[PDB]
Amino acid sequence: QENENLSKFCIDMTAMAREGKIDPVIGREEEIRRVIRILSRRTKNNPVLIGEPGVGKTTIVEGLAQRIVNADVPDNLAACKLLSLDVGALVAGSKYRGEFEERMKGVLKEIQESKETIILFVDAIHLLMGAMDAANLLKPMLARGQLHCIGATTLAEYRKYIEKDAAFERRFQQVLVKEPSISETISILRGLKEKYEVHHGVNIADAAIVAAANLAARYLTSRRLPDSAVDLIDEAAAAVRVARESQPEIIDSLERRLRQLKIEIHALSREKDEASKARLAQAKQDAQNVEEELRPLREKYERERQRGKAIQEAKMKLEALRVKAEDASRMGDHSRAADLQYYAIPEQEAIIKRLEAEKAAADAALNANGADVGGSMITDVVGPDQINEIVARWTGIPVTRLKTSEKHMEQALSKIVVGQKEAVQSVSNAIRLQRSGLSNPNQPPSFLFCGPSGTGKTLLTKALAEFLFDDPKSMIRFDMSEYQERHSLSRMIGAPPGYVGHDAGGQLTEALRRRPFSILLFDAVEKAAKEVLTVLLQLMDDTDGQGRVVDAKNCIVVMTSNDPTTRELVMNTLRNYFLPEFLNRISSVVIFNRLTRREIRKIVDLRIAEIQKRLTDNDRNVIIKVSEEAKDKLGAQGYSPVYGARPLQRLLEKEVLNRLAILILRGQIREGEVAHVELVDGKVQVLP
Amino acid sequence: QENENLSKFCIDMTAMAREGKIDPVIGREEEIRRVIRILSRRTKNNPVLIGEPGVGKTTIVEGLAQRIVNADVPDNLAACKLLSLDVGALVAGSKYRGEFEERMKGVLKEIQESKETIILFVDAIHLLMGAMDAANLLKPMLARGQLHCIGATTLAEYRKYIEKDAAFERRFQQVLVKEPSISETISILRGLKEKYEVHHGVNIADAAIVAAANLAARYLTSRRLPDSAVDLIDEAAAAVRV
Amino acid sequence: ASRMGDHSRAADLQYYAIPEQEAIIKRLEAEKAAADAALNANGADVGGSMITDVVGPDQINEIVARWTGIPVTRLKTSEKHMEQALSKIVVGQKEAVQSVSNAIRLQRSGLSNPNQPPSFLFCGPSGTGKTLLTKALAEFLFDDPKSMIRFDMSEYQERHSLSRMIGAPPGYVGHDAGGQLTEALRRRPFSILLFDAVEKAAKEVLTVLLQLMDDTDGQGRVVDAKNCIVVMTSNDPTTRELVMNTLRNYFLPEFLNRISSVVIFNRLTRREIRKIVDLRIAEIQKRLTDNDRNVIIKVSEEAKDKLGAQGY
Ligand SMILES: Nc1ncnc2c1ncn2[C@@H]1O[C@H](COP(=O)(O)OP(=O)(O)O)[C@@H](O)[C@H]1O
Ligand SMILES: Nc1ncnc2c1ncn2[C@@H]1O[C@H](COP(=O)(O)OP(=O)(O)O)[C@@H](O)[C@H]1O
Ligand SMILES: Nc1ncnc2c1ncn2[C@@H]1O[C@H](COP(=O)(O)OP(=O)(O)O)[C@@H](O)[C@H]1O
Ligand SMILES: Nc1ncnc2c1ncn2[C@@H]1O[C@H](COP(=O)(O)OP(=O)(O)O)[C@@H](O)[C@H]1O
Repeated sequence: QENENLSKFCIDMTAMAREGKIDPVIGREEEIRRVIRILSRRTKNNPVLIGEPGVGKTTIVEGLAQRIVNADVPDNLAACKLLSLDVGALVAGSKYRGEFEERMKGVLKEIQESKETIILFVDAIHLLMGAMDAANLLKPMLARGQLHCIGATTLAEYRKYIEKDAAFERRFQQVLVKEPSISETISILRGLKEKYEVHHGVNIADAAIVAAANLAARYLTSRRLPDSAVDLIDEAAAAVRVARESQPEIIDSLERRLRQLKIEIHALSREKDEASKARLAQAKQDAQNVEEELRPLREKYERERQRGKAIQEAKMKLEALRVKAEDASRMGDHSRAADLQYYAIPEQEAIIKRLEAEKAAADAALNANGADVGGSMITDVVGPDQINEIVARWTGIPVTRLKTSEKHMEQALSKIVVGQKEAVQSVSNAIRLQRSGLSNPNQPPSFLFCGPSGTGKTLLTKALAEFLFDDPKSMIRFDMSEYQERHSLSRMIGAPPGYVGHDAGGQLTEALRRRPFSILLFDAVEKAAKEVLTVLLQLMDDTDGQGRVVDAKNCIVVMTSNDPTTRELVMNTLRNYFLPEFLNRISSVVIFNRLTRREIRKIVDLRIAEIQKRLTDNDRNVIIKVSEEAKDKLGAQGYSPVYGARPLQRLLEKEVLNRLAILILRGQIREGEVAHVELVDGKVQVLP
Repeated sequence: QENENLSKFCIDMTAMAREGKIDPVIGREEEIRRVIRILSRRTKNNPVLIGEPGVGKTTIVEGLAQRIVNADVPDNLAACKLLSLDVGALVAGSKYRGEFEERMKGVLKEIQESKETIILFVDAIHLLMGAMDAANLLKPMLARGQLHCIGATTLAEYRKYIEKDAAFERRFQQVLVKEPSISETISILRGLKEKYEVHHGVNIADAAIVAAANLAARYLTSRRLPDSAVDLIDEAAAAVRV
Repeated sequence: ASRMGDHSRAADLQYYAIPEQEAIIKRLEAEKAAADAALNANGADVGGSMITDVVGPDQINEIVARWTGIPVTRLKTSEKHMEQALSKIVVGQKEAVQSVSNAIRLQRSGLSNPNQPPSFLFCGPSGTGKTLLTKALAEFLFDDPKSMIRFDMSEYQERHSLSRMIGAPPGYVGHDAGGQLTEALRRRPFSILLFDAVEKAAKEVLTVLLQLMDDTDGQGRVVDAKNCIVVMTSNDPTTRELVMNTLRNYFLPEFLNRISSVVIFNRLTRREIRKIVDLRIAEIQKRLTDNDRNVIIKVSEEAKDKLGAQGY
């Protein structure tokens, strides 16, 4: 009937469903079959697909309505119309008081009168009320009008605006969908590689995608897997188009000098002082040979390029095949079903002919490609490597860990963190239990990092954060004495049993998920009212079928506390603090070392080799030299058990550095002059 | 074909590109090359250039087609037409209910029917949905009409109106282009010193620009560095003429 | 000629074409001798110049000098040290100015440039100079005095009103709620930052201060940044230790070390107060000498001794 407020403000997700524009969502059979039976309840009969942006909670309804027009839907409301009310178009609606609800009330009778057997997907459903956007119109219409709809927005906004009254939850039961794994994406990414390779015109052999979605495993969870794998893979298909088709520069820059000198012979045939004749012969015959050489490739390669446009069309040809039979039987009108399909699908097989030649043609221009220094013609063959650069270019340092594990941690952790001989070892020895798969228990890799009040407890947390996962933003650093006792300790909210992040603010509750592959740390052992201390226990070592609740977390955890003798002292002074059960249920409790000479001396090398980086990374190049005589003033002042080793940096500035750049601005040490610093009384410089 | 709804409301950038009126964009090879590959995606295939006012994010669309009309572009949609849709040009003459969308409705089929391989960089693209300027016509168009466009508005206008729903992000991924520094300006003012010495009739030895772009370093970073510096330098080359 | 593929006029036009370039050097030989020799002829008596086509480091300087600020003072400084100005303008805080001077030269010089900006815990008596040192240096570490956004932390005392001030959330920058910080991170690039009441921190802004001072989109679809110099304020090392431990009742011990040097302000004495008495009459002569009339002002110590003690 009328489709106006439908059509101009919402799009039918059954249009591309009967048609086939929308990419065929393959798996997800868990949520698809359910929402059918949810939308068929008496109570809680409007499913809400709450989840992250990319999990497929629009793809869910995209594959939901797909198989509704084709085959599978109960003859109770089968092969009907589902329209996606995209409210982003009503967000920016006309101007005055309301002027959105009056346009909304138009959608209402449209759906109430024009064939009531109609479903509605709605994107970012919370905004219709919570926002100015008011959706007060549900109360009779969800009862009297009996509309059928599916929401799609993160439950974080379900916890905000979808629980206002009884009509809110009693009419919408929430359908949880959170994240597919590296093996769940690849499985669902197997079926949608069909649609995403053709819009680009590329053929990947196998290993770009496994390199892709498993690189999308740990890094671009910032924009997590199911829409970052397809974002990433679009670029890997989009990488080669500008590569194979751009007629490689090895050819294109070669011909600009040729036409420079060759076409010059044309007009140079006019009578001038005949110092021109020599340039004719020199530009005729030196440019005549090079003519013969570029003539084969720029055609026979562009003949391979000719097959490329021919095959992309040769494939997009087959697109019309599947859309025909689906509608041939959709209405049950086989008057055109059989007669149209018989002719030839082997347009598929009428095209290998182009492939037989081109296959020998991709690498034979490479076969011909070698005469001098080594240029590379990238053709359509994007591979395990071809994806690695996109990670390398966009996300982080170039391919170092990508190609390391594809085709041991101790030496790296210790050439960066010099102390704690067995501690790094014990951490490494306990970390290989979890990430390898040897034994996977309920608890994450828990550590009670206890040591002297400073010099390395959180420091070992940084060195492994780069190597148990990658990012340094995956550490939320805190001190337990920021929220000393019960009240301010109850302010920090990590994971309440029923609600996660409802009302009160914590850097933990949803920040559990803000850093998935991450470390966690809190530094003040003595600040615990022994209830947060225990809800820690039931979250480390210890969900909705229809219970209507959610909670989870998994990462690595290292608890911090500001020759086993003093251990038992701590163990029993931690008996004066903790429960005996607690001290065994985390892990082998691990201990940090004190400050000595040999460890302090190499960190002096680590702060002058660092001060050389911030010297070498800028413009000027000034060479730095320091002997033991100046070193022994700060070396003893450096290891400071009463405060820590952070005073190394403070008095490095207050003693070392401020007497350094002064001589650059005074004129004693220039950029080519060497700076020596000796200590007799006040550690002054010299240049002997 | 017909150029009315195009020409009287928008300017085809790629005109001067063939000619050389548009000043040659020098560096920025990072942002120029990508939007090609962005506009070639399946998902997030319409670049939105969020950045600061003057640093050079229309040169980017100017140097894109430049090295496209001269030499370099894959044979997939090469040396085609990009037009600068100035929505300020749709403001005049539109008074009644709409009177803008009907002038939009003219731009739509003009680009969908007359040689579909056509891109449009659009200035302050946020205004077409954010502003009574409405670009609600996307929903069939970015899907059925499959247009090729590049937005330009400071991320303040992306954070306002370019995040309404998924079609905003799933079709527009934002291309950050922020600011070429004093040695990047000298680098970007290196390549654009050719064009700016003749319109004024001046010969600078070296030290006007390094003193200027490094004096606009700290003071006229107010409005921005490379376009208060290339403004400033137009004052210093225009200084001598009088 | 090659833009389509028809080279019917490509070469024929270019062959005899290019020599115009070399036709303009003949003219140049003369004109070069003509630009500054007309300058050579200009001198017989006093008072006059020739300005020719030669726009230069100076020729731009006036545009800076005329347009942007006071005339050419800092432009020609480096062309052919901070204490005397800072101290002849801000008379107290002997080592504080120095310690500020000693810690500021780490960043803007390039000797060592860490993730954190030149952070300062500007702490001193609750008044008489806390924000005062901030103005004199802002004019010399960068240029504008509008590059100072002043606020008070007890204007937004505790958590809720503290959550109103939005400085830099992890994903969105300045999206919905109003704060004088989020995009004001970018409003003042060459700038100072300061807030005076540390104790109004619920220890979440304090650490997102820390995690933003001490620490963006490849494909993550997110943005955040800020960088300037920062000076943090709090309303014979004895009482220092008191602070360092009374700051334990407030801050985290880690926090008190991640700011490079904690720096201290001095009290009010006679010699520091008496030169500021001279600095308010040397200004009152400026606002006397800057207008039309000329009235000379003289006051003895006896009148000064009423307000001198009432002054500090
Ligand atoms: N069953 C499925 N089969 C194939 N692809 C799927 C499936 N479910 C989800 N997807 C993927 O989800 C992506 C789109 O995510 P989207 O629908 O925007 O998520 P959401 O609706 O949660 O924001 C597509 O790139 C598609 O590859
Ligand atoms: N193993 C180590 N190697 C080098 N430097 C260290 C080491 N442990 C601590 N530091 C120094 O300690 C400072 C930070 O103190 P930290 O050890 O992080 O205290 P906490 O771990 O209690 O937060 C850093 O500046 C760093 O130079
Ligand atoms: N890659 C580049 N090539 C040439 N000029 C540039 C480049 N980047 C910045 N510029 C400078 O920025 C100036 C104007 O920037 P424009 O491109 O008009 O920016 P916006 O629209 O952000 O205001 C140009 O005149 C040029 O002087
Ligand atoms: N070293 C100084 N030199 C000059 N004036 C000073 C100095 N210290 C304090 N003052 C005086 O302090 C007043 C400003 O107080 P201020 O210290 O800025 O308060 P707050 O730091 O709480 O903002 C000015 O009127 C000025 O006369």
